Amino acid sequence: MKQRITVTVDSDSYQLLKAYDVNISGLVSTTMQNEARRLRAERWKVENQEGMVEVARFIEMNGSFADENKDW
Amino acid sequence: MKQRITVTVDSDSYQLLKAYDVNISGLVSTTMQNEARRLRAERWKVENQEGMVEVARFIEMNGSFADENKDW
Repeated sequence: MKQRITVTVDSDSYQLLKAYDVNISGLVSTTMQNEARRLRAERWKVENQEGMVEVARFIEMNGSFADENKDW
Repeated sequence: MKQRITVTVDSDSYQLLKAYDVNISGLVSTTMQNEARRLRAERWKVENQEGMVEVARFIEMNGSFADENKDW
Protein backbone atom coordinates (compact mmCIF):
# COMPACT_ATOMS: atom_id res chain seq x y z
CA MET A 1 0.00 0.00 0.00
CA LYS A 2 0.92 3.69 0.10
CA GLN A 3 0.68 6.55 2.60
CA ARG A 4 -0.11 10.08 1.46
CA ILE A 5 1.89 12.40 3.67
CA THR A 6 1.18 15.93 2.55
CA VAL A 7 2.36 19.15 4.11
CA THR A 8 0.12 21.90 2.73
CA VAL A 9 2.79 24.56 2.30
CA ASP A 10 2.45 27.76 0.20
CA SER A 11 2.95 29.41 3.57
CA ASP A 12 5.66 27.11 4.93
CA SER A 13 9.26 27.07 3.67
CA TYR A 14 8.67 24.03 1.45
CA GLN A 15 7.86 26.39 -1.44
CA LEU A 16 11.30 27.99 -1.12
CA LEU A 17 13.12 24.72 -1.80
CA LYS A 18 10.81 23.69 -4.61
CA ALA A 19 10.81 27.26 -5.77
CA TYR A 20 14.49 26.63 -6.50
CA ASP A 21 14.48 22.83 -6.83
CA VAL A 22 11.06 21.25 -6.70
CA ASN A 23 12.65 17.98 -5.79
CA ILE A 24 11.86 17.71 -2.17
CA SER A 25 8.87 15.46 -2.03
CA GLY A 26 11.38 12.65 -2.19
CA LEU A 27 13.65 14.71 0.03
CA VAL A 28 10.94 14.73 2.68
CA SER A 29 11.27 10.98 3.08
CA THR A 30 15.04 11.38 2.67
CA THR A 31 15.49 13.92 5.43
CA MET A 32 13.73 11.30 7.54
CA GLN A 33 16.07 8.49 6.52
CA ASN A 34 18.84 10.54 8.11
CA GLU A 35 16.78 11.40 11.17
CA ALA A 36 15.58 7.81 10.88
CA ARG A 37 18.94 6.07 10.75
CA ARG A 38 20.19 8.16 13.58
CA LEU A 39 16.85 7.45 15.30
CA ARG A 40 17.26 5.01 18.18
CA ALA A 41 15.16 6.23 21.12
CA GLU A 42 18.13 7.75 22.94
CA ARG A 43 19.58 10.85 21.29
CA TRP A 44 21.86 13.54 22.72
CA LYS A 45 23.19 16.85 21.43
CA VAL A 46 23.73 19.71 23.88
CA GLU A 47 26.12 21.53 21.54
CA ASN A 48 27.46 20.31 18.19
CA GLN A 49 29.39 22.36 15.63
CA GLU A 50 32.71 21.62 13.93
CA GLY A 51 33.73 22.35 10.35
CA MET A 52 30.29 23.67 9.40
CA VAL A 53 30.53 22.45 5.80
CA GLU A 54 34.06 21.07 5.50
CA VAL A 55 36.87 22.25 7.78
CA ALA A 56 36.99 25.97 7.11
CA ARG A 57 34.37 27.15 4.68
CA PHE A 58 33.73 26.57 0.98
CA ILE A 59 30.34 26.29 -0.76
CA GLU A 60 29.62 27.90 -4.13
CA MET A 61 27.16 30.71 -4.89
CA ASN A 62 26.15 31.73 -8.41
CA GLY A 63 24.09 34.72 -7.32
CA SER A 64 20.30 34.85 -7.40
CA PHE A 65 18.57 32.34 -9.68
CA ALA A 66 14.91 31.40 -9.24
CA ASP A 67 13.79 28.22 -11.05
CA GLU A 68 11.49 29.13 -13.94
CA ASN A 69 11.91 29.75 -17.67
CA LYS A 70 8.82 31.96 -17.98
CA ASP A 71 7.35 33.01 -21.32
CA TRP A 72 9.20 34.82 -24.11
CA MET B 1 -4.21 30.00 -0.87
CA LYS B 2 -2.25 26.85 -0.01
CA GLN B 3 0.05 24.33 -1.68
CA ARG B 4 -0.43 20.62 -1.08
CA ILE B 5 2.90 18.84 -1.31
CA THR B 6 2.10 15.16 -1.11
CA VAL B 7 4.89 12.65 -0.83
CA THR B 8 2.91 9.41 -0.79
CA VAL B 9 5.43 7.57 1.35
CA ASP B 10 4.49 4.33 3.21
CA SER B 11 7.49 2.97 1.35
CA ASP B 12 9.74 6.00 1.72
CA SER B 13 11.41 6.98 5.00
CA TYR B 14 8.79 9.58 5.89
CA GLN B 15 6.85 6.89 7.75
CA LEU B 16 9.99 6.06 9.73
CA LEU B 17 9.88 9.53 11.28
CA LYS B 18 6.13 9.68 11.83
CA ALA B 19 6.21 6.14 13.06
CA TYR B 20 8.18 7.51 16.00
CA ASP B 21 7.42 11.22 15.69
CA VAL B 22 4.55 12.09 13.39
CA ASN B 23 5.75 15.64 13.40
CA ILE B 24 7.33 16.02 10.03
CA SER B 25 4.81 17.43 7.69
CA GLY B 26 5.38 20.85 9.19
CA LEU B 27 9.00 19.84 9.60
CA VAL B 28 9.31 19.16 5.88
CA SER B 29 8.85 22.87 5.18
CA THR B 30 11.27 23.67 8.03
CA THR B 31 14.10 21.62 6.64
CA MET B 32 13.43 23.69 3.55
CA GLN B 33 13.73 27.04 5.30
CA ASN B 34 17.29 26.02 6.13
CA GLU B 35 17.85 24.49 2.72
CA ALA B 36 15.98 27.55 1.45
CA ARG B 37 18.23 30.21 2.91
CA ARG B 38 21.35 28.28 2.26
CA LEU B 39 19.84 26.91 -1.00
CA ARG B 40 22.48 24.20 -1.35
CA ALA B 41 20.70 20.83 -1.43
CA GLU B 42 22.38 17.58 -2.45
CA ARG B 43 21.83 14.48 -4.58
CA TRP B 44 22.36 11.09 -2.93
CA LYS B 45 19.39 8.73 -2.65
CA VAL B 46 19.34 5.04 -1.71
CA GLU B 47 20.69 2.28 -3.95
CA ASN B 48 19.12 -1.07 -3.04
CA GLN B 49 16.79 -2.42 -0.35
CA GLU B 50 17.02 -5.04 2.39
CA GLY B 51 13.56 -6.44 3.06
CA MET B 52 14.44 -7.65 6.55
CA VAL B 53 14.95 -5.32 9.51
CA GLU B 54 16.09 -8.25 11.65
CA VAL B 55 15.06 -11.93 11.15
CA ALA B 56 12.83 -13.78 13.59
CA ARG B 57 9.22 -12.94 13.14
CA PHE B 58 7.16 -9.94 12.06
CA ILE B 59 3.73 -10.77 10.64
CA GLU B 60 1.07 -8.19 9.68
CA MET B 61 0.57 -5.68 12.49
CA ASN B 62 -2.09 -3.08 13.30
CA GLY B 63 -0.31 -1.04 15.96
CA SER B 64 -0.29 -0.43 19.71
CA PHE B 65 2.11 2.28 20.87
CA ALA B 66 3.94 5.17 19.20
CA ASP B 67 2.99 4.02 15.73
CA GLU B 68 4.86 0.78 15.00
CA ASN B 69 6.27 -0.30 18.36
CA LYS B 70 5.63 -3.31 20.59
CA ASP B 71 6.23 -2.50 24.26
CA TRP B 72 9.34 -0.43 25.01
